Amino acid sequence: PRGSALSDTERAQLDVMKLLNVSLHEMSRKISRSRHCIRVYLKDPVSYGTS
DNA sequence: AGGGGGGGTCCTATAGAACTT
DNA sequence: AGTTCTATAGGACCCCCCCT
Repeated sequence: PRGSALSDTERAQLDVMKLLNVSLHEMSRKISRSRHCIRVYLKDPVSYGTS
């Protein structure tokens, strides 16, 4: 895609951050990733990588 | 028309795998 | 090293707030 897929770490952060109720926008800033990936992934982290 | 904050959409090249030399 | 492939990351464009 336009960028690399999410690393286990990145996705790991994302999981915690969500737990912390961080905002999408802050999340991106935090790990320098588009809201887009972040969004999609959190909507279903499992399904990520299933293609 | 900016900076900051929150949230969408959705086009579109390309990551990265599978393959072929 | 090149090919060929397509689901997907980027980020464009949108909505709404308030302000050194």
